[PDB]
Amino acid sequence: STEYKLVVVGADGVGKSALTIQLIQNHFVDEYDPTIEDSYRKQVVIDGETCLLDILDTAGQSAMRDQYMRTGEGFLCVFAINNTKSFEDIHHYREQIKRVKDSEDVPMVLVGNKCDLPSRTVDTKQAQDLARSYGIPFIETSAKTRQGVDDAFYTLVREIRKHKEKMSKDGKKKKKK
Ligand SMILES: Nc1nc2c(ncn2[C@@H]2O[C@H](COP(=O)(O)OP(=O)(O)O)[C@@H](O)[C@H]2O)c(=O)[nH]1
Ligand SMILES: c1ccc2[nH]cnc2c1
Ligand SMILES: [Mg+2]
Repeated sequence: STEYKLVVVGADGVGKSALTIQLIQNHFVDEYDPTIEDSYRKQVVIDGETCLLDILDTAGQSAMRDQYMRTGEGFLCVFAINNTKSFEDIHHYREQIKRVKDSEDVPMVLVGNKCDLPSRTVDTKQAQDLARSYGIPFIETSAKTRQGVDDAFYTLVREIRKHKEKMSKDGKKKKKK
């Protein structure tokens, strides 16, 4: 019943596509194609509610980017736990989102992907601390094993819901419930 526009963002090679394909098709693509942008739809029930997920799997870091950022209601901000630059990139994606959507309050979830790998270069604590600073959830995932995949996406839907209710009551000006 309720539709949610989700946008998966992050540096090339962090597993944005693999995560999305795991959610939709339930298999791991060890393959690759970092250039194209796919979108997928999925009907799921979350907390007893029927959700239509419309997910954009981005490719890159323009007059295409701005539109999809305006369209998106929530953002899955993905880095890979063995890719320091991709973790650092999160700051820049967040700033870009807040600017395009002209808001300090945008539903987001921080996702640390590839947690199946050894010798991570980005510690769980540093990612947890960042998420705490932003006031957003942090979820660790492996698109390879499928661990945390549903949780990441469902958590983002829950964040969007909380924002919806927060907006109606706002901080001041109007109030509601
Ligand atoms: N070990 C491991 N490899 C992954 C994971 N997610 C993606 N990959 C691999 O990382 C490479 C890039 O993944 P891809 O989905 O194309 O990244 P994208 O550019 O962010 O969309 C591919 O070879 C994937 O098979 C993961 O969770 N664990
Ligand atoms: C943003 C979010 C989801 C989308 N699905 C198709 N285009 C999109 C843009
Ligand atoms: Mg991709």
